[PDB]
Amino acid sequence: QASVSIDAKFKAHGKKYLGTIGDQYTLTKNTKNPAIIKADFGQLTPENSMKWDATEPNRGQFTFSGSDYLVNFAQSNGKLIRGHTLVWHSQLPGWVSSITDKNTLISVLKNHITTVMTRYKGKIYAWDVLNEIFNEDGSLRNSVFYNVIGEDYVRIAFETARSVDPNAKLYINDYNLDSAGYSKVNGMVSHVKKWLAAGIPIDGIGSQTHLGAGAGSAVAGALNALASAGTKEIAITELDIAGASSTDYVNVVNACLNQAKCVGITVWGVADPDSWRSSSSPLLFDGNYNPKAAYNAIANAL
Ligand SMILES: O[C@@H]1[C@@H](O)[C@H](O[C@@H]2CO[C@@H](O[C@@H]3CO[C@@H](O)[C@H](O)[C@H]3O)[C@H](O)[C@H]2O)OC[C@H]1O
Repeated sequence: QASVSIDAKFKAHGKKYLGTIGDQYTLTKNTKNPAIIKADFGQLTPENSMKWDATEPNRGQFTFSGSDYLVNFAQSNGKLIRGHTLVWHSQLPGWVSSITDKNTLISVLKNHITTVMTRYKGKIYAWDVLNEIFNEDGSLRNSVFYNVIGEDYVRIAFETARSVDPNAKLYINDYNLDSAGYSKVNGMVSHVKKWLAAGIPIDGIGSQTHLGAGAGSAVAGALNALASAGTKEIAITELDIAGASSTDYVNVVNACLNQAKCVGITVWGVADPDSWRSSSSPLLFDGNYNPKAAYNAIANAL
């Protein structure tokens, strides 16, 4: 645990949180990891336990052991929770992707959303209802949901989420929304504008922000461009930067800090060894679970 909590300093600027991720393994693999989460971060996103493959492995048969643990740990330690993720083409069981009947897929989609959200009703700050539904050019990704149901799946997912838990902020999450003018950014903005005008309950846009070295400075503009979609809020949901330079990290923190709609930042992991991009040392804590330079840089910028 770093003596200075970046979550605390971020919150002092009016932001809701500066969080990270977790699940049973990383929360128990050693003493430093859970200790860092409790001391320096104010929000948690389950790294894998709430995804479709881990929650409904067989049609109508749910497995909530992992998700229960993450939710319980967060709730037991005053950490906000971002549910992740309800509808996604990746980490999706074969039984779902093989469905070809529209009404059958809609029923399945609604039952999944309903069961997962009802189990944690009122405990979730934000749900990534839809994840990565756009192609790089801004068009809609041809996942089984898009192919079988069509564009109406967007409305169905959000409306169902809204009715099941009206207390949760409903998000559409995606990666590569990292610089203004990028095709995917333009596609995210125009579609959301349309969906909001049609009455679809989309509360926020989540920008994963998985960056390469030097890409930090373009994030501010990307967030400004996303703010034009018209959602109530936006958030950096899965931050990690190859090389973890202070310049990059401070640039990203300031990007959110200086944009009114940005409610928080979630770093995709605590320490480098546990990163899904470990070879690039993209996180705030090192192999010894000690604060890296970027962590201190972030603290001193706040
Ligand atoms: O068997 C499981 C592994 O296959 C799985 O690997 C994870 C893959 O997802 C990563 O989280 C995503 C990163 O990219 C984004 O676009 C998604 O929205 C995130 O959810 C995660 O970090 C990897 O660990 O997880 C481990 C096993 O459960």
